[PDB]
Amino acid sequence: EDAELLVTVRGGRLRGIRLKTPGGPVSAFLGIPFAEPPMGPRRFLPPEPKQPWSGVVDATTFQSVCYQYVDTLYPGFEGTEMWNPNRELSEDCLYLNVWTPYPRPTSPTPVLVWIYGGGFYSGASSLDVYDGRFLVQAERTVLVSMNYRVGAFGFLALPGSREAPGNVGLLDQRLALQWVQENVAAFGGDPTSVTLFGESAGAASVGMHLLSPPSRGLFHRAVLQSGAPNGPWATVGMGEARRRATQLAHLVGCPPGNDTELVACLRTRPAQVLVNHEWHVLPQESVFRFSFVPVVDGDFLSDTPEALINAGDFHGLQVLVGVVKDEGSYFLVYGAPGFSKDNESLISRAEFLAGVRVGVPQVSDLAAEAVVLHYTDWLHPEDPARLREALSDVVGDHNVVCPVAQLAGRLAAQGARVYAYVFEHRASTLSWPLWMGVPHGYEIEFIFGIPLDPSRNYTAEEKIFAQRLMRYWANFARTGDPNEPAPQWPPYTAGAQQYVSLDLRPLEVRRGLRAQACAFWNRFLPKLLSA
Amino acid sequence: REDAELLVTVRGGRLRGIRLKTPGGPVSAFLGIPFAEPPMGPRRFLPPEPKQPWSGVVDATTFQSVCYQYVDTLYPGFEGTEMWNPNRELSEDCLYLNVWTPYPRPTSPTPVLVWIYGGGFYSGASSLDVYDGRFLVQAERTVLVSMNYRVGAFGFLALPGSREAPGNVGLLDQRLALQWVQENVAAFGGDPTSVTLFGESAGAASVGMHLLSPPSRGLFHRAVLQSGAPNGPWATVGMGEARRRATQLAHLVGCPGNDTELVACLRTRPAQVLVNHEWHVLPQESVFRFSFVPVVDGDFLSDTPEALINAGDFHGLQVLVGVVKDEGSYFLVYGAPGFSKDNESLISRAEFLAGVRVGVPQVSDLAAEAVVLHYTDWLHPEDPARLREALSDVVGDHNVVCPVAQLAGRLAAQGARVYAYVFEHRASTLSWPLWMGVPHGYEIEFIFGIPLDPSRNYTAEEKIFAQRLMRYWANFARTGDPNEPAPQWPPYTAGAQQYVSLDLRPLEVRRGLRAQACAFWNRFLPKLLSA
Ligand SMILES: *[C@@H]1O[C@H](CO[C@@H]2O[C@@H](C)[C@@H](O)[C@@H](O)[C@@H]2O)[C@@H](O[C@@H]2O[C@H](CO)[C@@H](O)[C@H](O)[C@H]2NC(C)=O)[C@H](O)[C@H]1NC(C)=O
Repeated sequence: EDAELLVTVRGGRLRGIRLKTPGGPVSAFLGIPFAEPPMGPRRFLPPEPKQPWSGVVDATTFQSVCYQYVDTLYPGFEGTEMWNPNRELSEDCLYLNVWTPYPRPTSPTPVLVWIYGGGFYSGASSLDVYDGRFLVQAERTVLVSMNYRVGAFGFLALPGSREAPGNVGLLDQRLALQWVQENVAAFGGDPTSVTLFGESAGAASVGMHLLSPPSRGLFHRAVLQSGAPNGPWATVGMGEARRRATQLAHLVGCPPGNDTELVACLRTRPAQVLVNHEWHVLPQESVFRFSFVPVVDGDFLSDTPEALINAGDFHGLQVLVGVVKDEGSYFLVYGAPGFSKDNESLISRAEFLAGVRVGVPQVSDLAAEAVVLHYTDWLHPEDPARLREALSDVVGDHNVVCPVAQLAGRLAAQGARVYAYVFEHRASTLSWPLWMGVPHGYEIEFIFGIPLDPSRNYTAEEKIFAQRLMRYWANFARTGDPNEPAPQWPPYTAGAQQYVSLDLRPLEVRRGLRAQACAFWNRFLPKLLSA
Repeated sequence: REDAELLVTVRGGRLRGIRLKTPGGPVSAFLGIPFAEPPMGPRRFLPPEPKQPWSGVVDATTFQSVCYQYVDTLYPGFEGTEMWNPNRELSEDCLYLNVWTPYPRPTSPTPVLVWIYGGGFYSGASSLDVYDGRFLVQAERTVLVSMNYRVGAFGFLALPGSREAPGNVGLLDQRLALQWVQENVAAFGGDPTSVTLFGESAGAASVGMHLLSPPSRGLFHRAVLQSGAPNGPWATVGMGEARRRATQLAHLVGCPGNDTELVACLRTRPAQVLVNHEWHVLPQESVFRFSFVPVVDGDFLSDTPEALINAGDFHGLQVLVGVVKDEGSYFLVYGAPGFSKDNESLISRAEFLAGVRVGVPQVSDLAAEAVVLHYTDWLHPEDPARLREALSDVVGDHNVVCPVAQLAGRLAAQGARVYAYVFEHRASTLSWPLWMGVPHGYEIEFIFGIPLDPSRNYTAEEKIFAQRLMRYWANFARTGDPNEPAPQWPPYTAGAQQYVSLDLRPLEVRRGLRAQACAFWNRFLPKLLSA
């Protein structure tokens, strides 16, 4: 019997599994229950702590994926399937996973906590590309990842109601963070050194924990990859959340008014029925918009993330933030006219103008005209390749780059130490077409050291690159500074705006996260919308 | 006795001119030909009356008086400003024109160039040394005409709808002079079926207004617009604002209700008293705005120049347009905070933001914020040299470059053959400081061949350059094409947007009259001002 794989946590005993890596073994504890199953009458409600159990929980395999929409845009295509659920769907999904070195550390080891993305409508801690074994072996951290409710189950909100308060998927994350505080030392992890990191909606979640005081005491640093809580997609107002929740009820045959009866009827529906109507509550056809996201109702978030990012004192915070080179390209094939992964997507000017309304939904004609002004090359107004690149820039700037740049500049100007990057390496194995460049999400496999898997086809240079990135991230987790005793990564400041490029070449320091474009999204466009 | 070449009979009667010496040979000049009854006393503010015939011989042997006008005192005794100030006595008795012709007079009908001076509709005179027609006539063997027209209140005070002060009478002075050319120029050897108007700044705006006014349009065949356009935001005024300014002027000088009585009171005021109060009627502190300018009242202009340009059919028309390299710089020392000819004018960010409101007067705060967004380099938001250059661009783009580009693009798209230039040579004799670059107005001396004056010190290279520009201009007047019957000058079109640089080097073809900036001024900002 291997005592290294036996752990007692507060709720009882666990049995883990020893895994192989090219660098040697790691200990894994997969599918640890951290909440009571949010089933039946507990659907839409805040999570409750898992009650203690007798016997030994088998923690040798991933647990179920929280109920979510499954992408069918390109069936069987690797570029989309790698994000789809790779376990059975269930509402009984509140489990988390712990990877540690083997044998288990006997000195407090720094902890990384991963929060997956997926637009708050999808995602799972069990995805191959989030496999924690390489990071834990190479950099000797403890890695934790949790499942949290997505879609209606995590973020349907009738604000003011007790039956569907909203943001319970964020409380799922919070409960997992409290679980880490109480139990991670039993695995050799150090609860006084917890670094959150996440990508896209996971990065937005990280930012929301930064801005919510009950979460702030549960971790010490933050990494936001390709996402930010002030993204135009990351939160919804109370009025629009109520309208969406009420339209969902109508689409699945539930009354009307009274929130108690509405939620009671929703609780009688099979989970898949709610999933099947999720996208139809959005106000218009769009890309980069999701139906059920965090709601600003004064509780988890006392104000908009934007407002909270402006009012906060962030002295004592270190954050690592960044984007990929081509944030918008992946999102365009989900509704922008004329786009497809299977051709060059050389759109016409008419398609470009239509795409602006799809990629910047729910703004006035005047605001759309302002976008067209800034993103048109008026010496080549109709060039298809430039139009393709421009609309990719519109979607990536508006949704990712400029929200990240605003967060970075405000935090730095208000006392945080900020490191910024742009990830510029296109994986040799990438299945998406060349015109998409370095698409959203394709730095994750390098951060997690997936190239080290000998059963994959990465190059020798890409494995060295992966090791470099794992070292940056773990250096930051350990000290708040990614650098080592080699060209240096300088902090990002509101004035100098310095960031580094991450690719196969040594670090290159550059200035400005799309400064001209982001001045339009962050400084001028808000004035236009309110006047 | 008499030189037959210097005696000419026109409708009013007989004239006697002078034989002018030029470096290349003799020229005949008829200076100070009366073309209207003097607009004195009861005739102030009224449309021009045609000159009544006379017996005997009128000596047209020297320039007549400058129309009463403000005299610039910003830099007393400074060549760069004094060269534009009156060089003859001021008088309301000023409606005279000038004819230069080859000596001896042409045997066969000769193309006519008609010059309209600028000066913002508040100043200017056909007698300025820089408008000396003798070198053009001798070098290129055309007939050159220039006229004086009323400026300031005497030319453009308007109480719209009134009989006493209808407005635009300064434009009718120009028109009457063009009718005089049609009826009389053949007696000097000129060809009334080949008349090319050219003008600079307000003179270019005037040329464009004649293009857009049917009664003027039949009086000429081509047009040259140098650094000005009738759709400039300074070049016309609405009926209500013209009335407000005229009423304000009257109130400031003691007058008085019935437009008849108020104009009667204004007529009793000494001319200098009106001039002394002219700048006080502007609604705010500004640069590049002038109190009394053409009014859009449905008569001379049946609609705004913009609407007429957009609705016009311009087949059969050839036009030559252009700008100098630094249109804005000269205007900034007349009120932009921090600007001076006598220092480097390296302004702060605060002075830049203040300067935007001075250079873009009477727009909403949102409009001003849009200007700030477009002209700020957000990687160098506070760099003095960049801010100085940016404000120059603001004032130049808004008032000159973008109105000219809109005119050129719309005329080219609607059937006209357009040629475009940017003038990029800074004269070796220029007295303005180096930071002003190639300022507004400083192509004129080269177009008129002033470097060929023996008493001036231009370089030999500048004389060759002057000769080449005279050749372009006269080629265009003769044929509608500046090219020689050799780098070629391609027509300007709305798509390719080709223009040539004019400097000491051979012609260089470029694309875009500040296309990215002018898309903001010409396409987006009007939408913002509406909504
Ligand atoms: C550059 O000069 C401007 C203009 O000031 C005038 O010209 C100067 C060269 C100098 O001779 C001054 O005495 C003149 O008044 C300066 O802007 C002016 O600054 C003064 C005093 O600070 C102020 O009273 C005026 O209102 C300012 N005028 C304007 C148009 O803003 C400017 O400070 C000089 N820049 C420097 C010093 O580099």
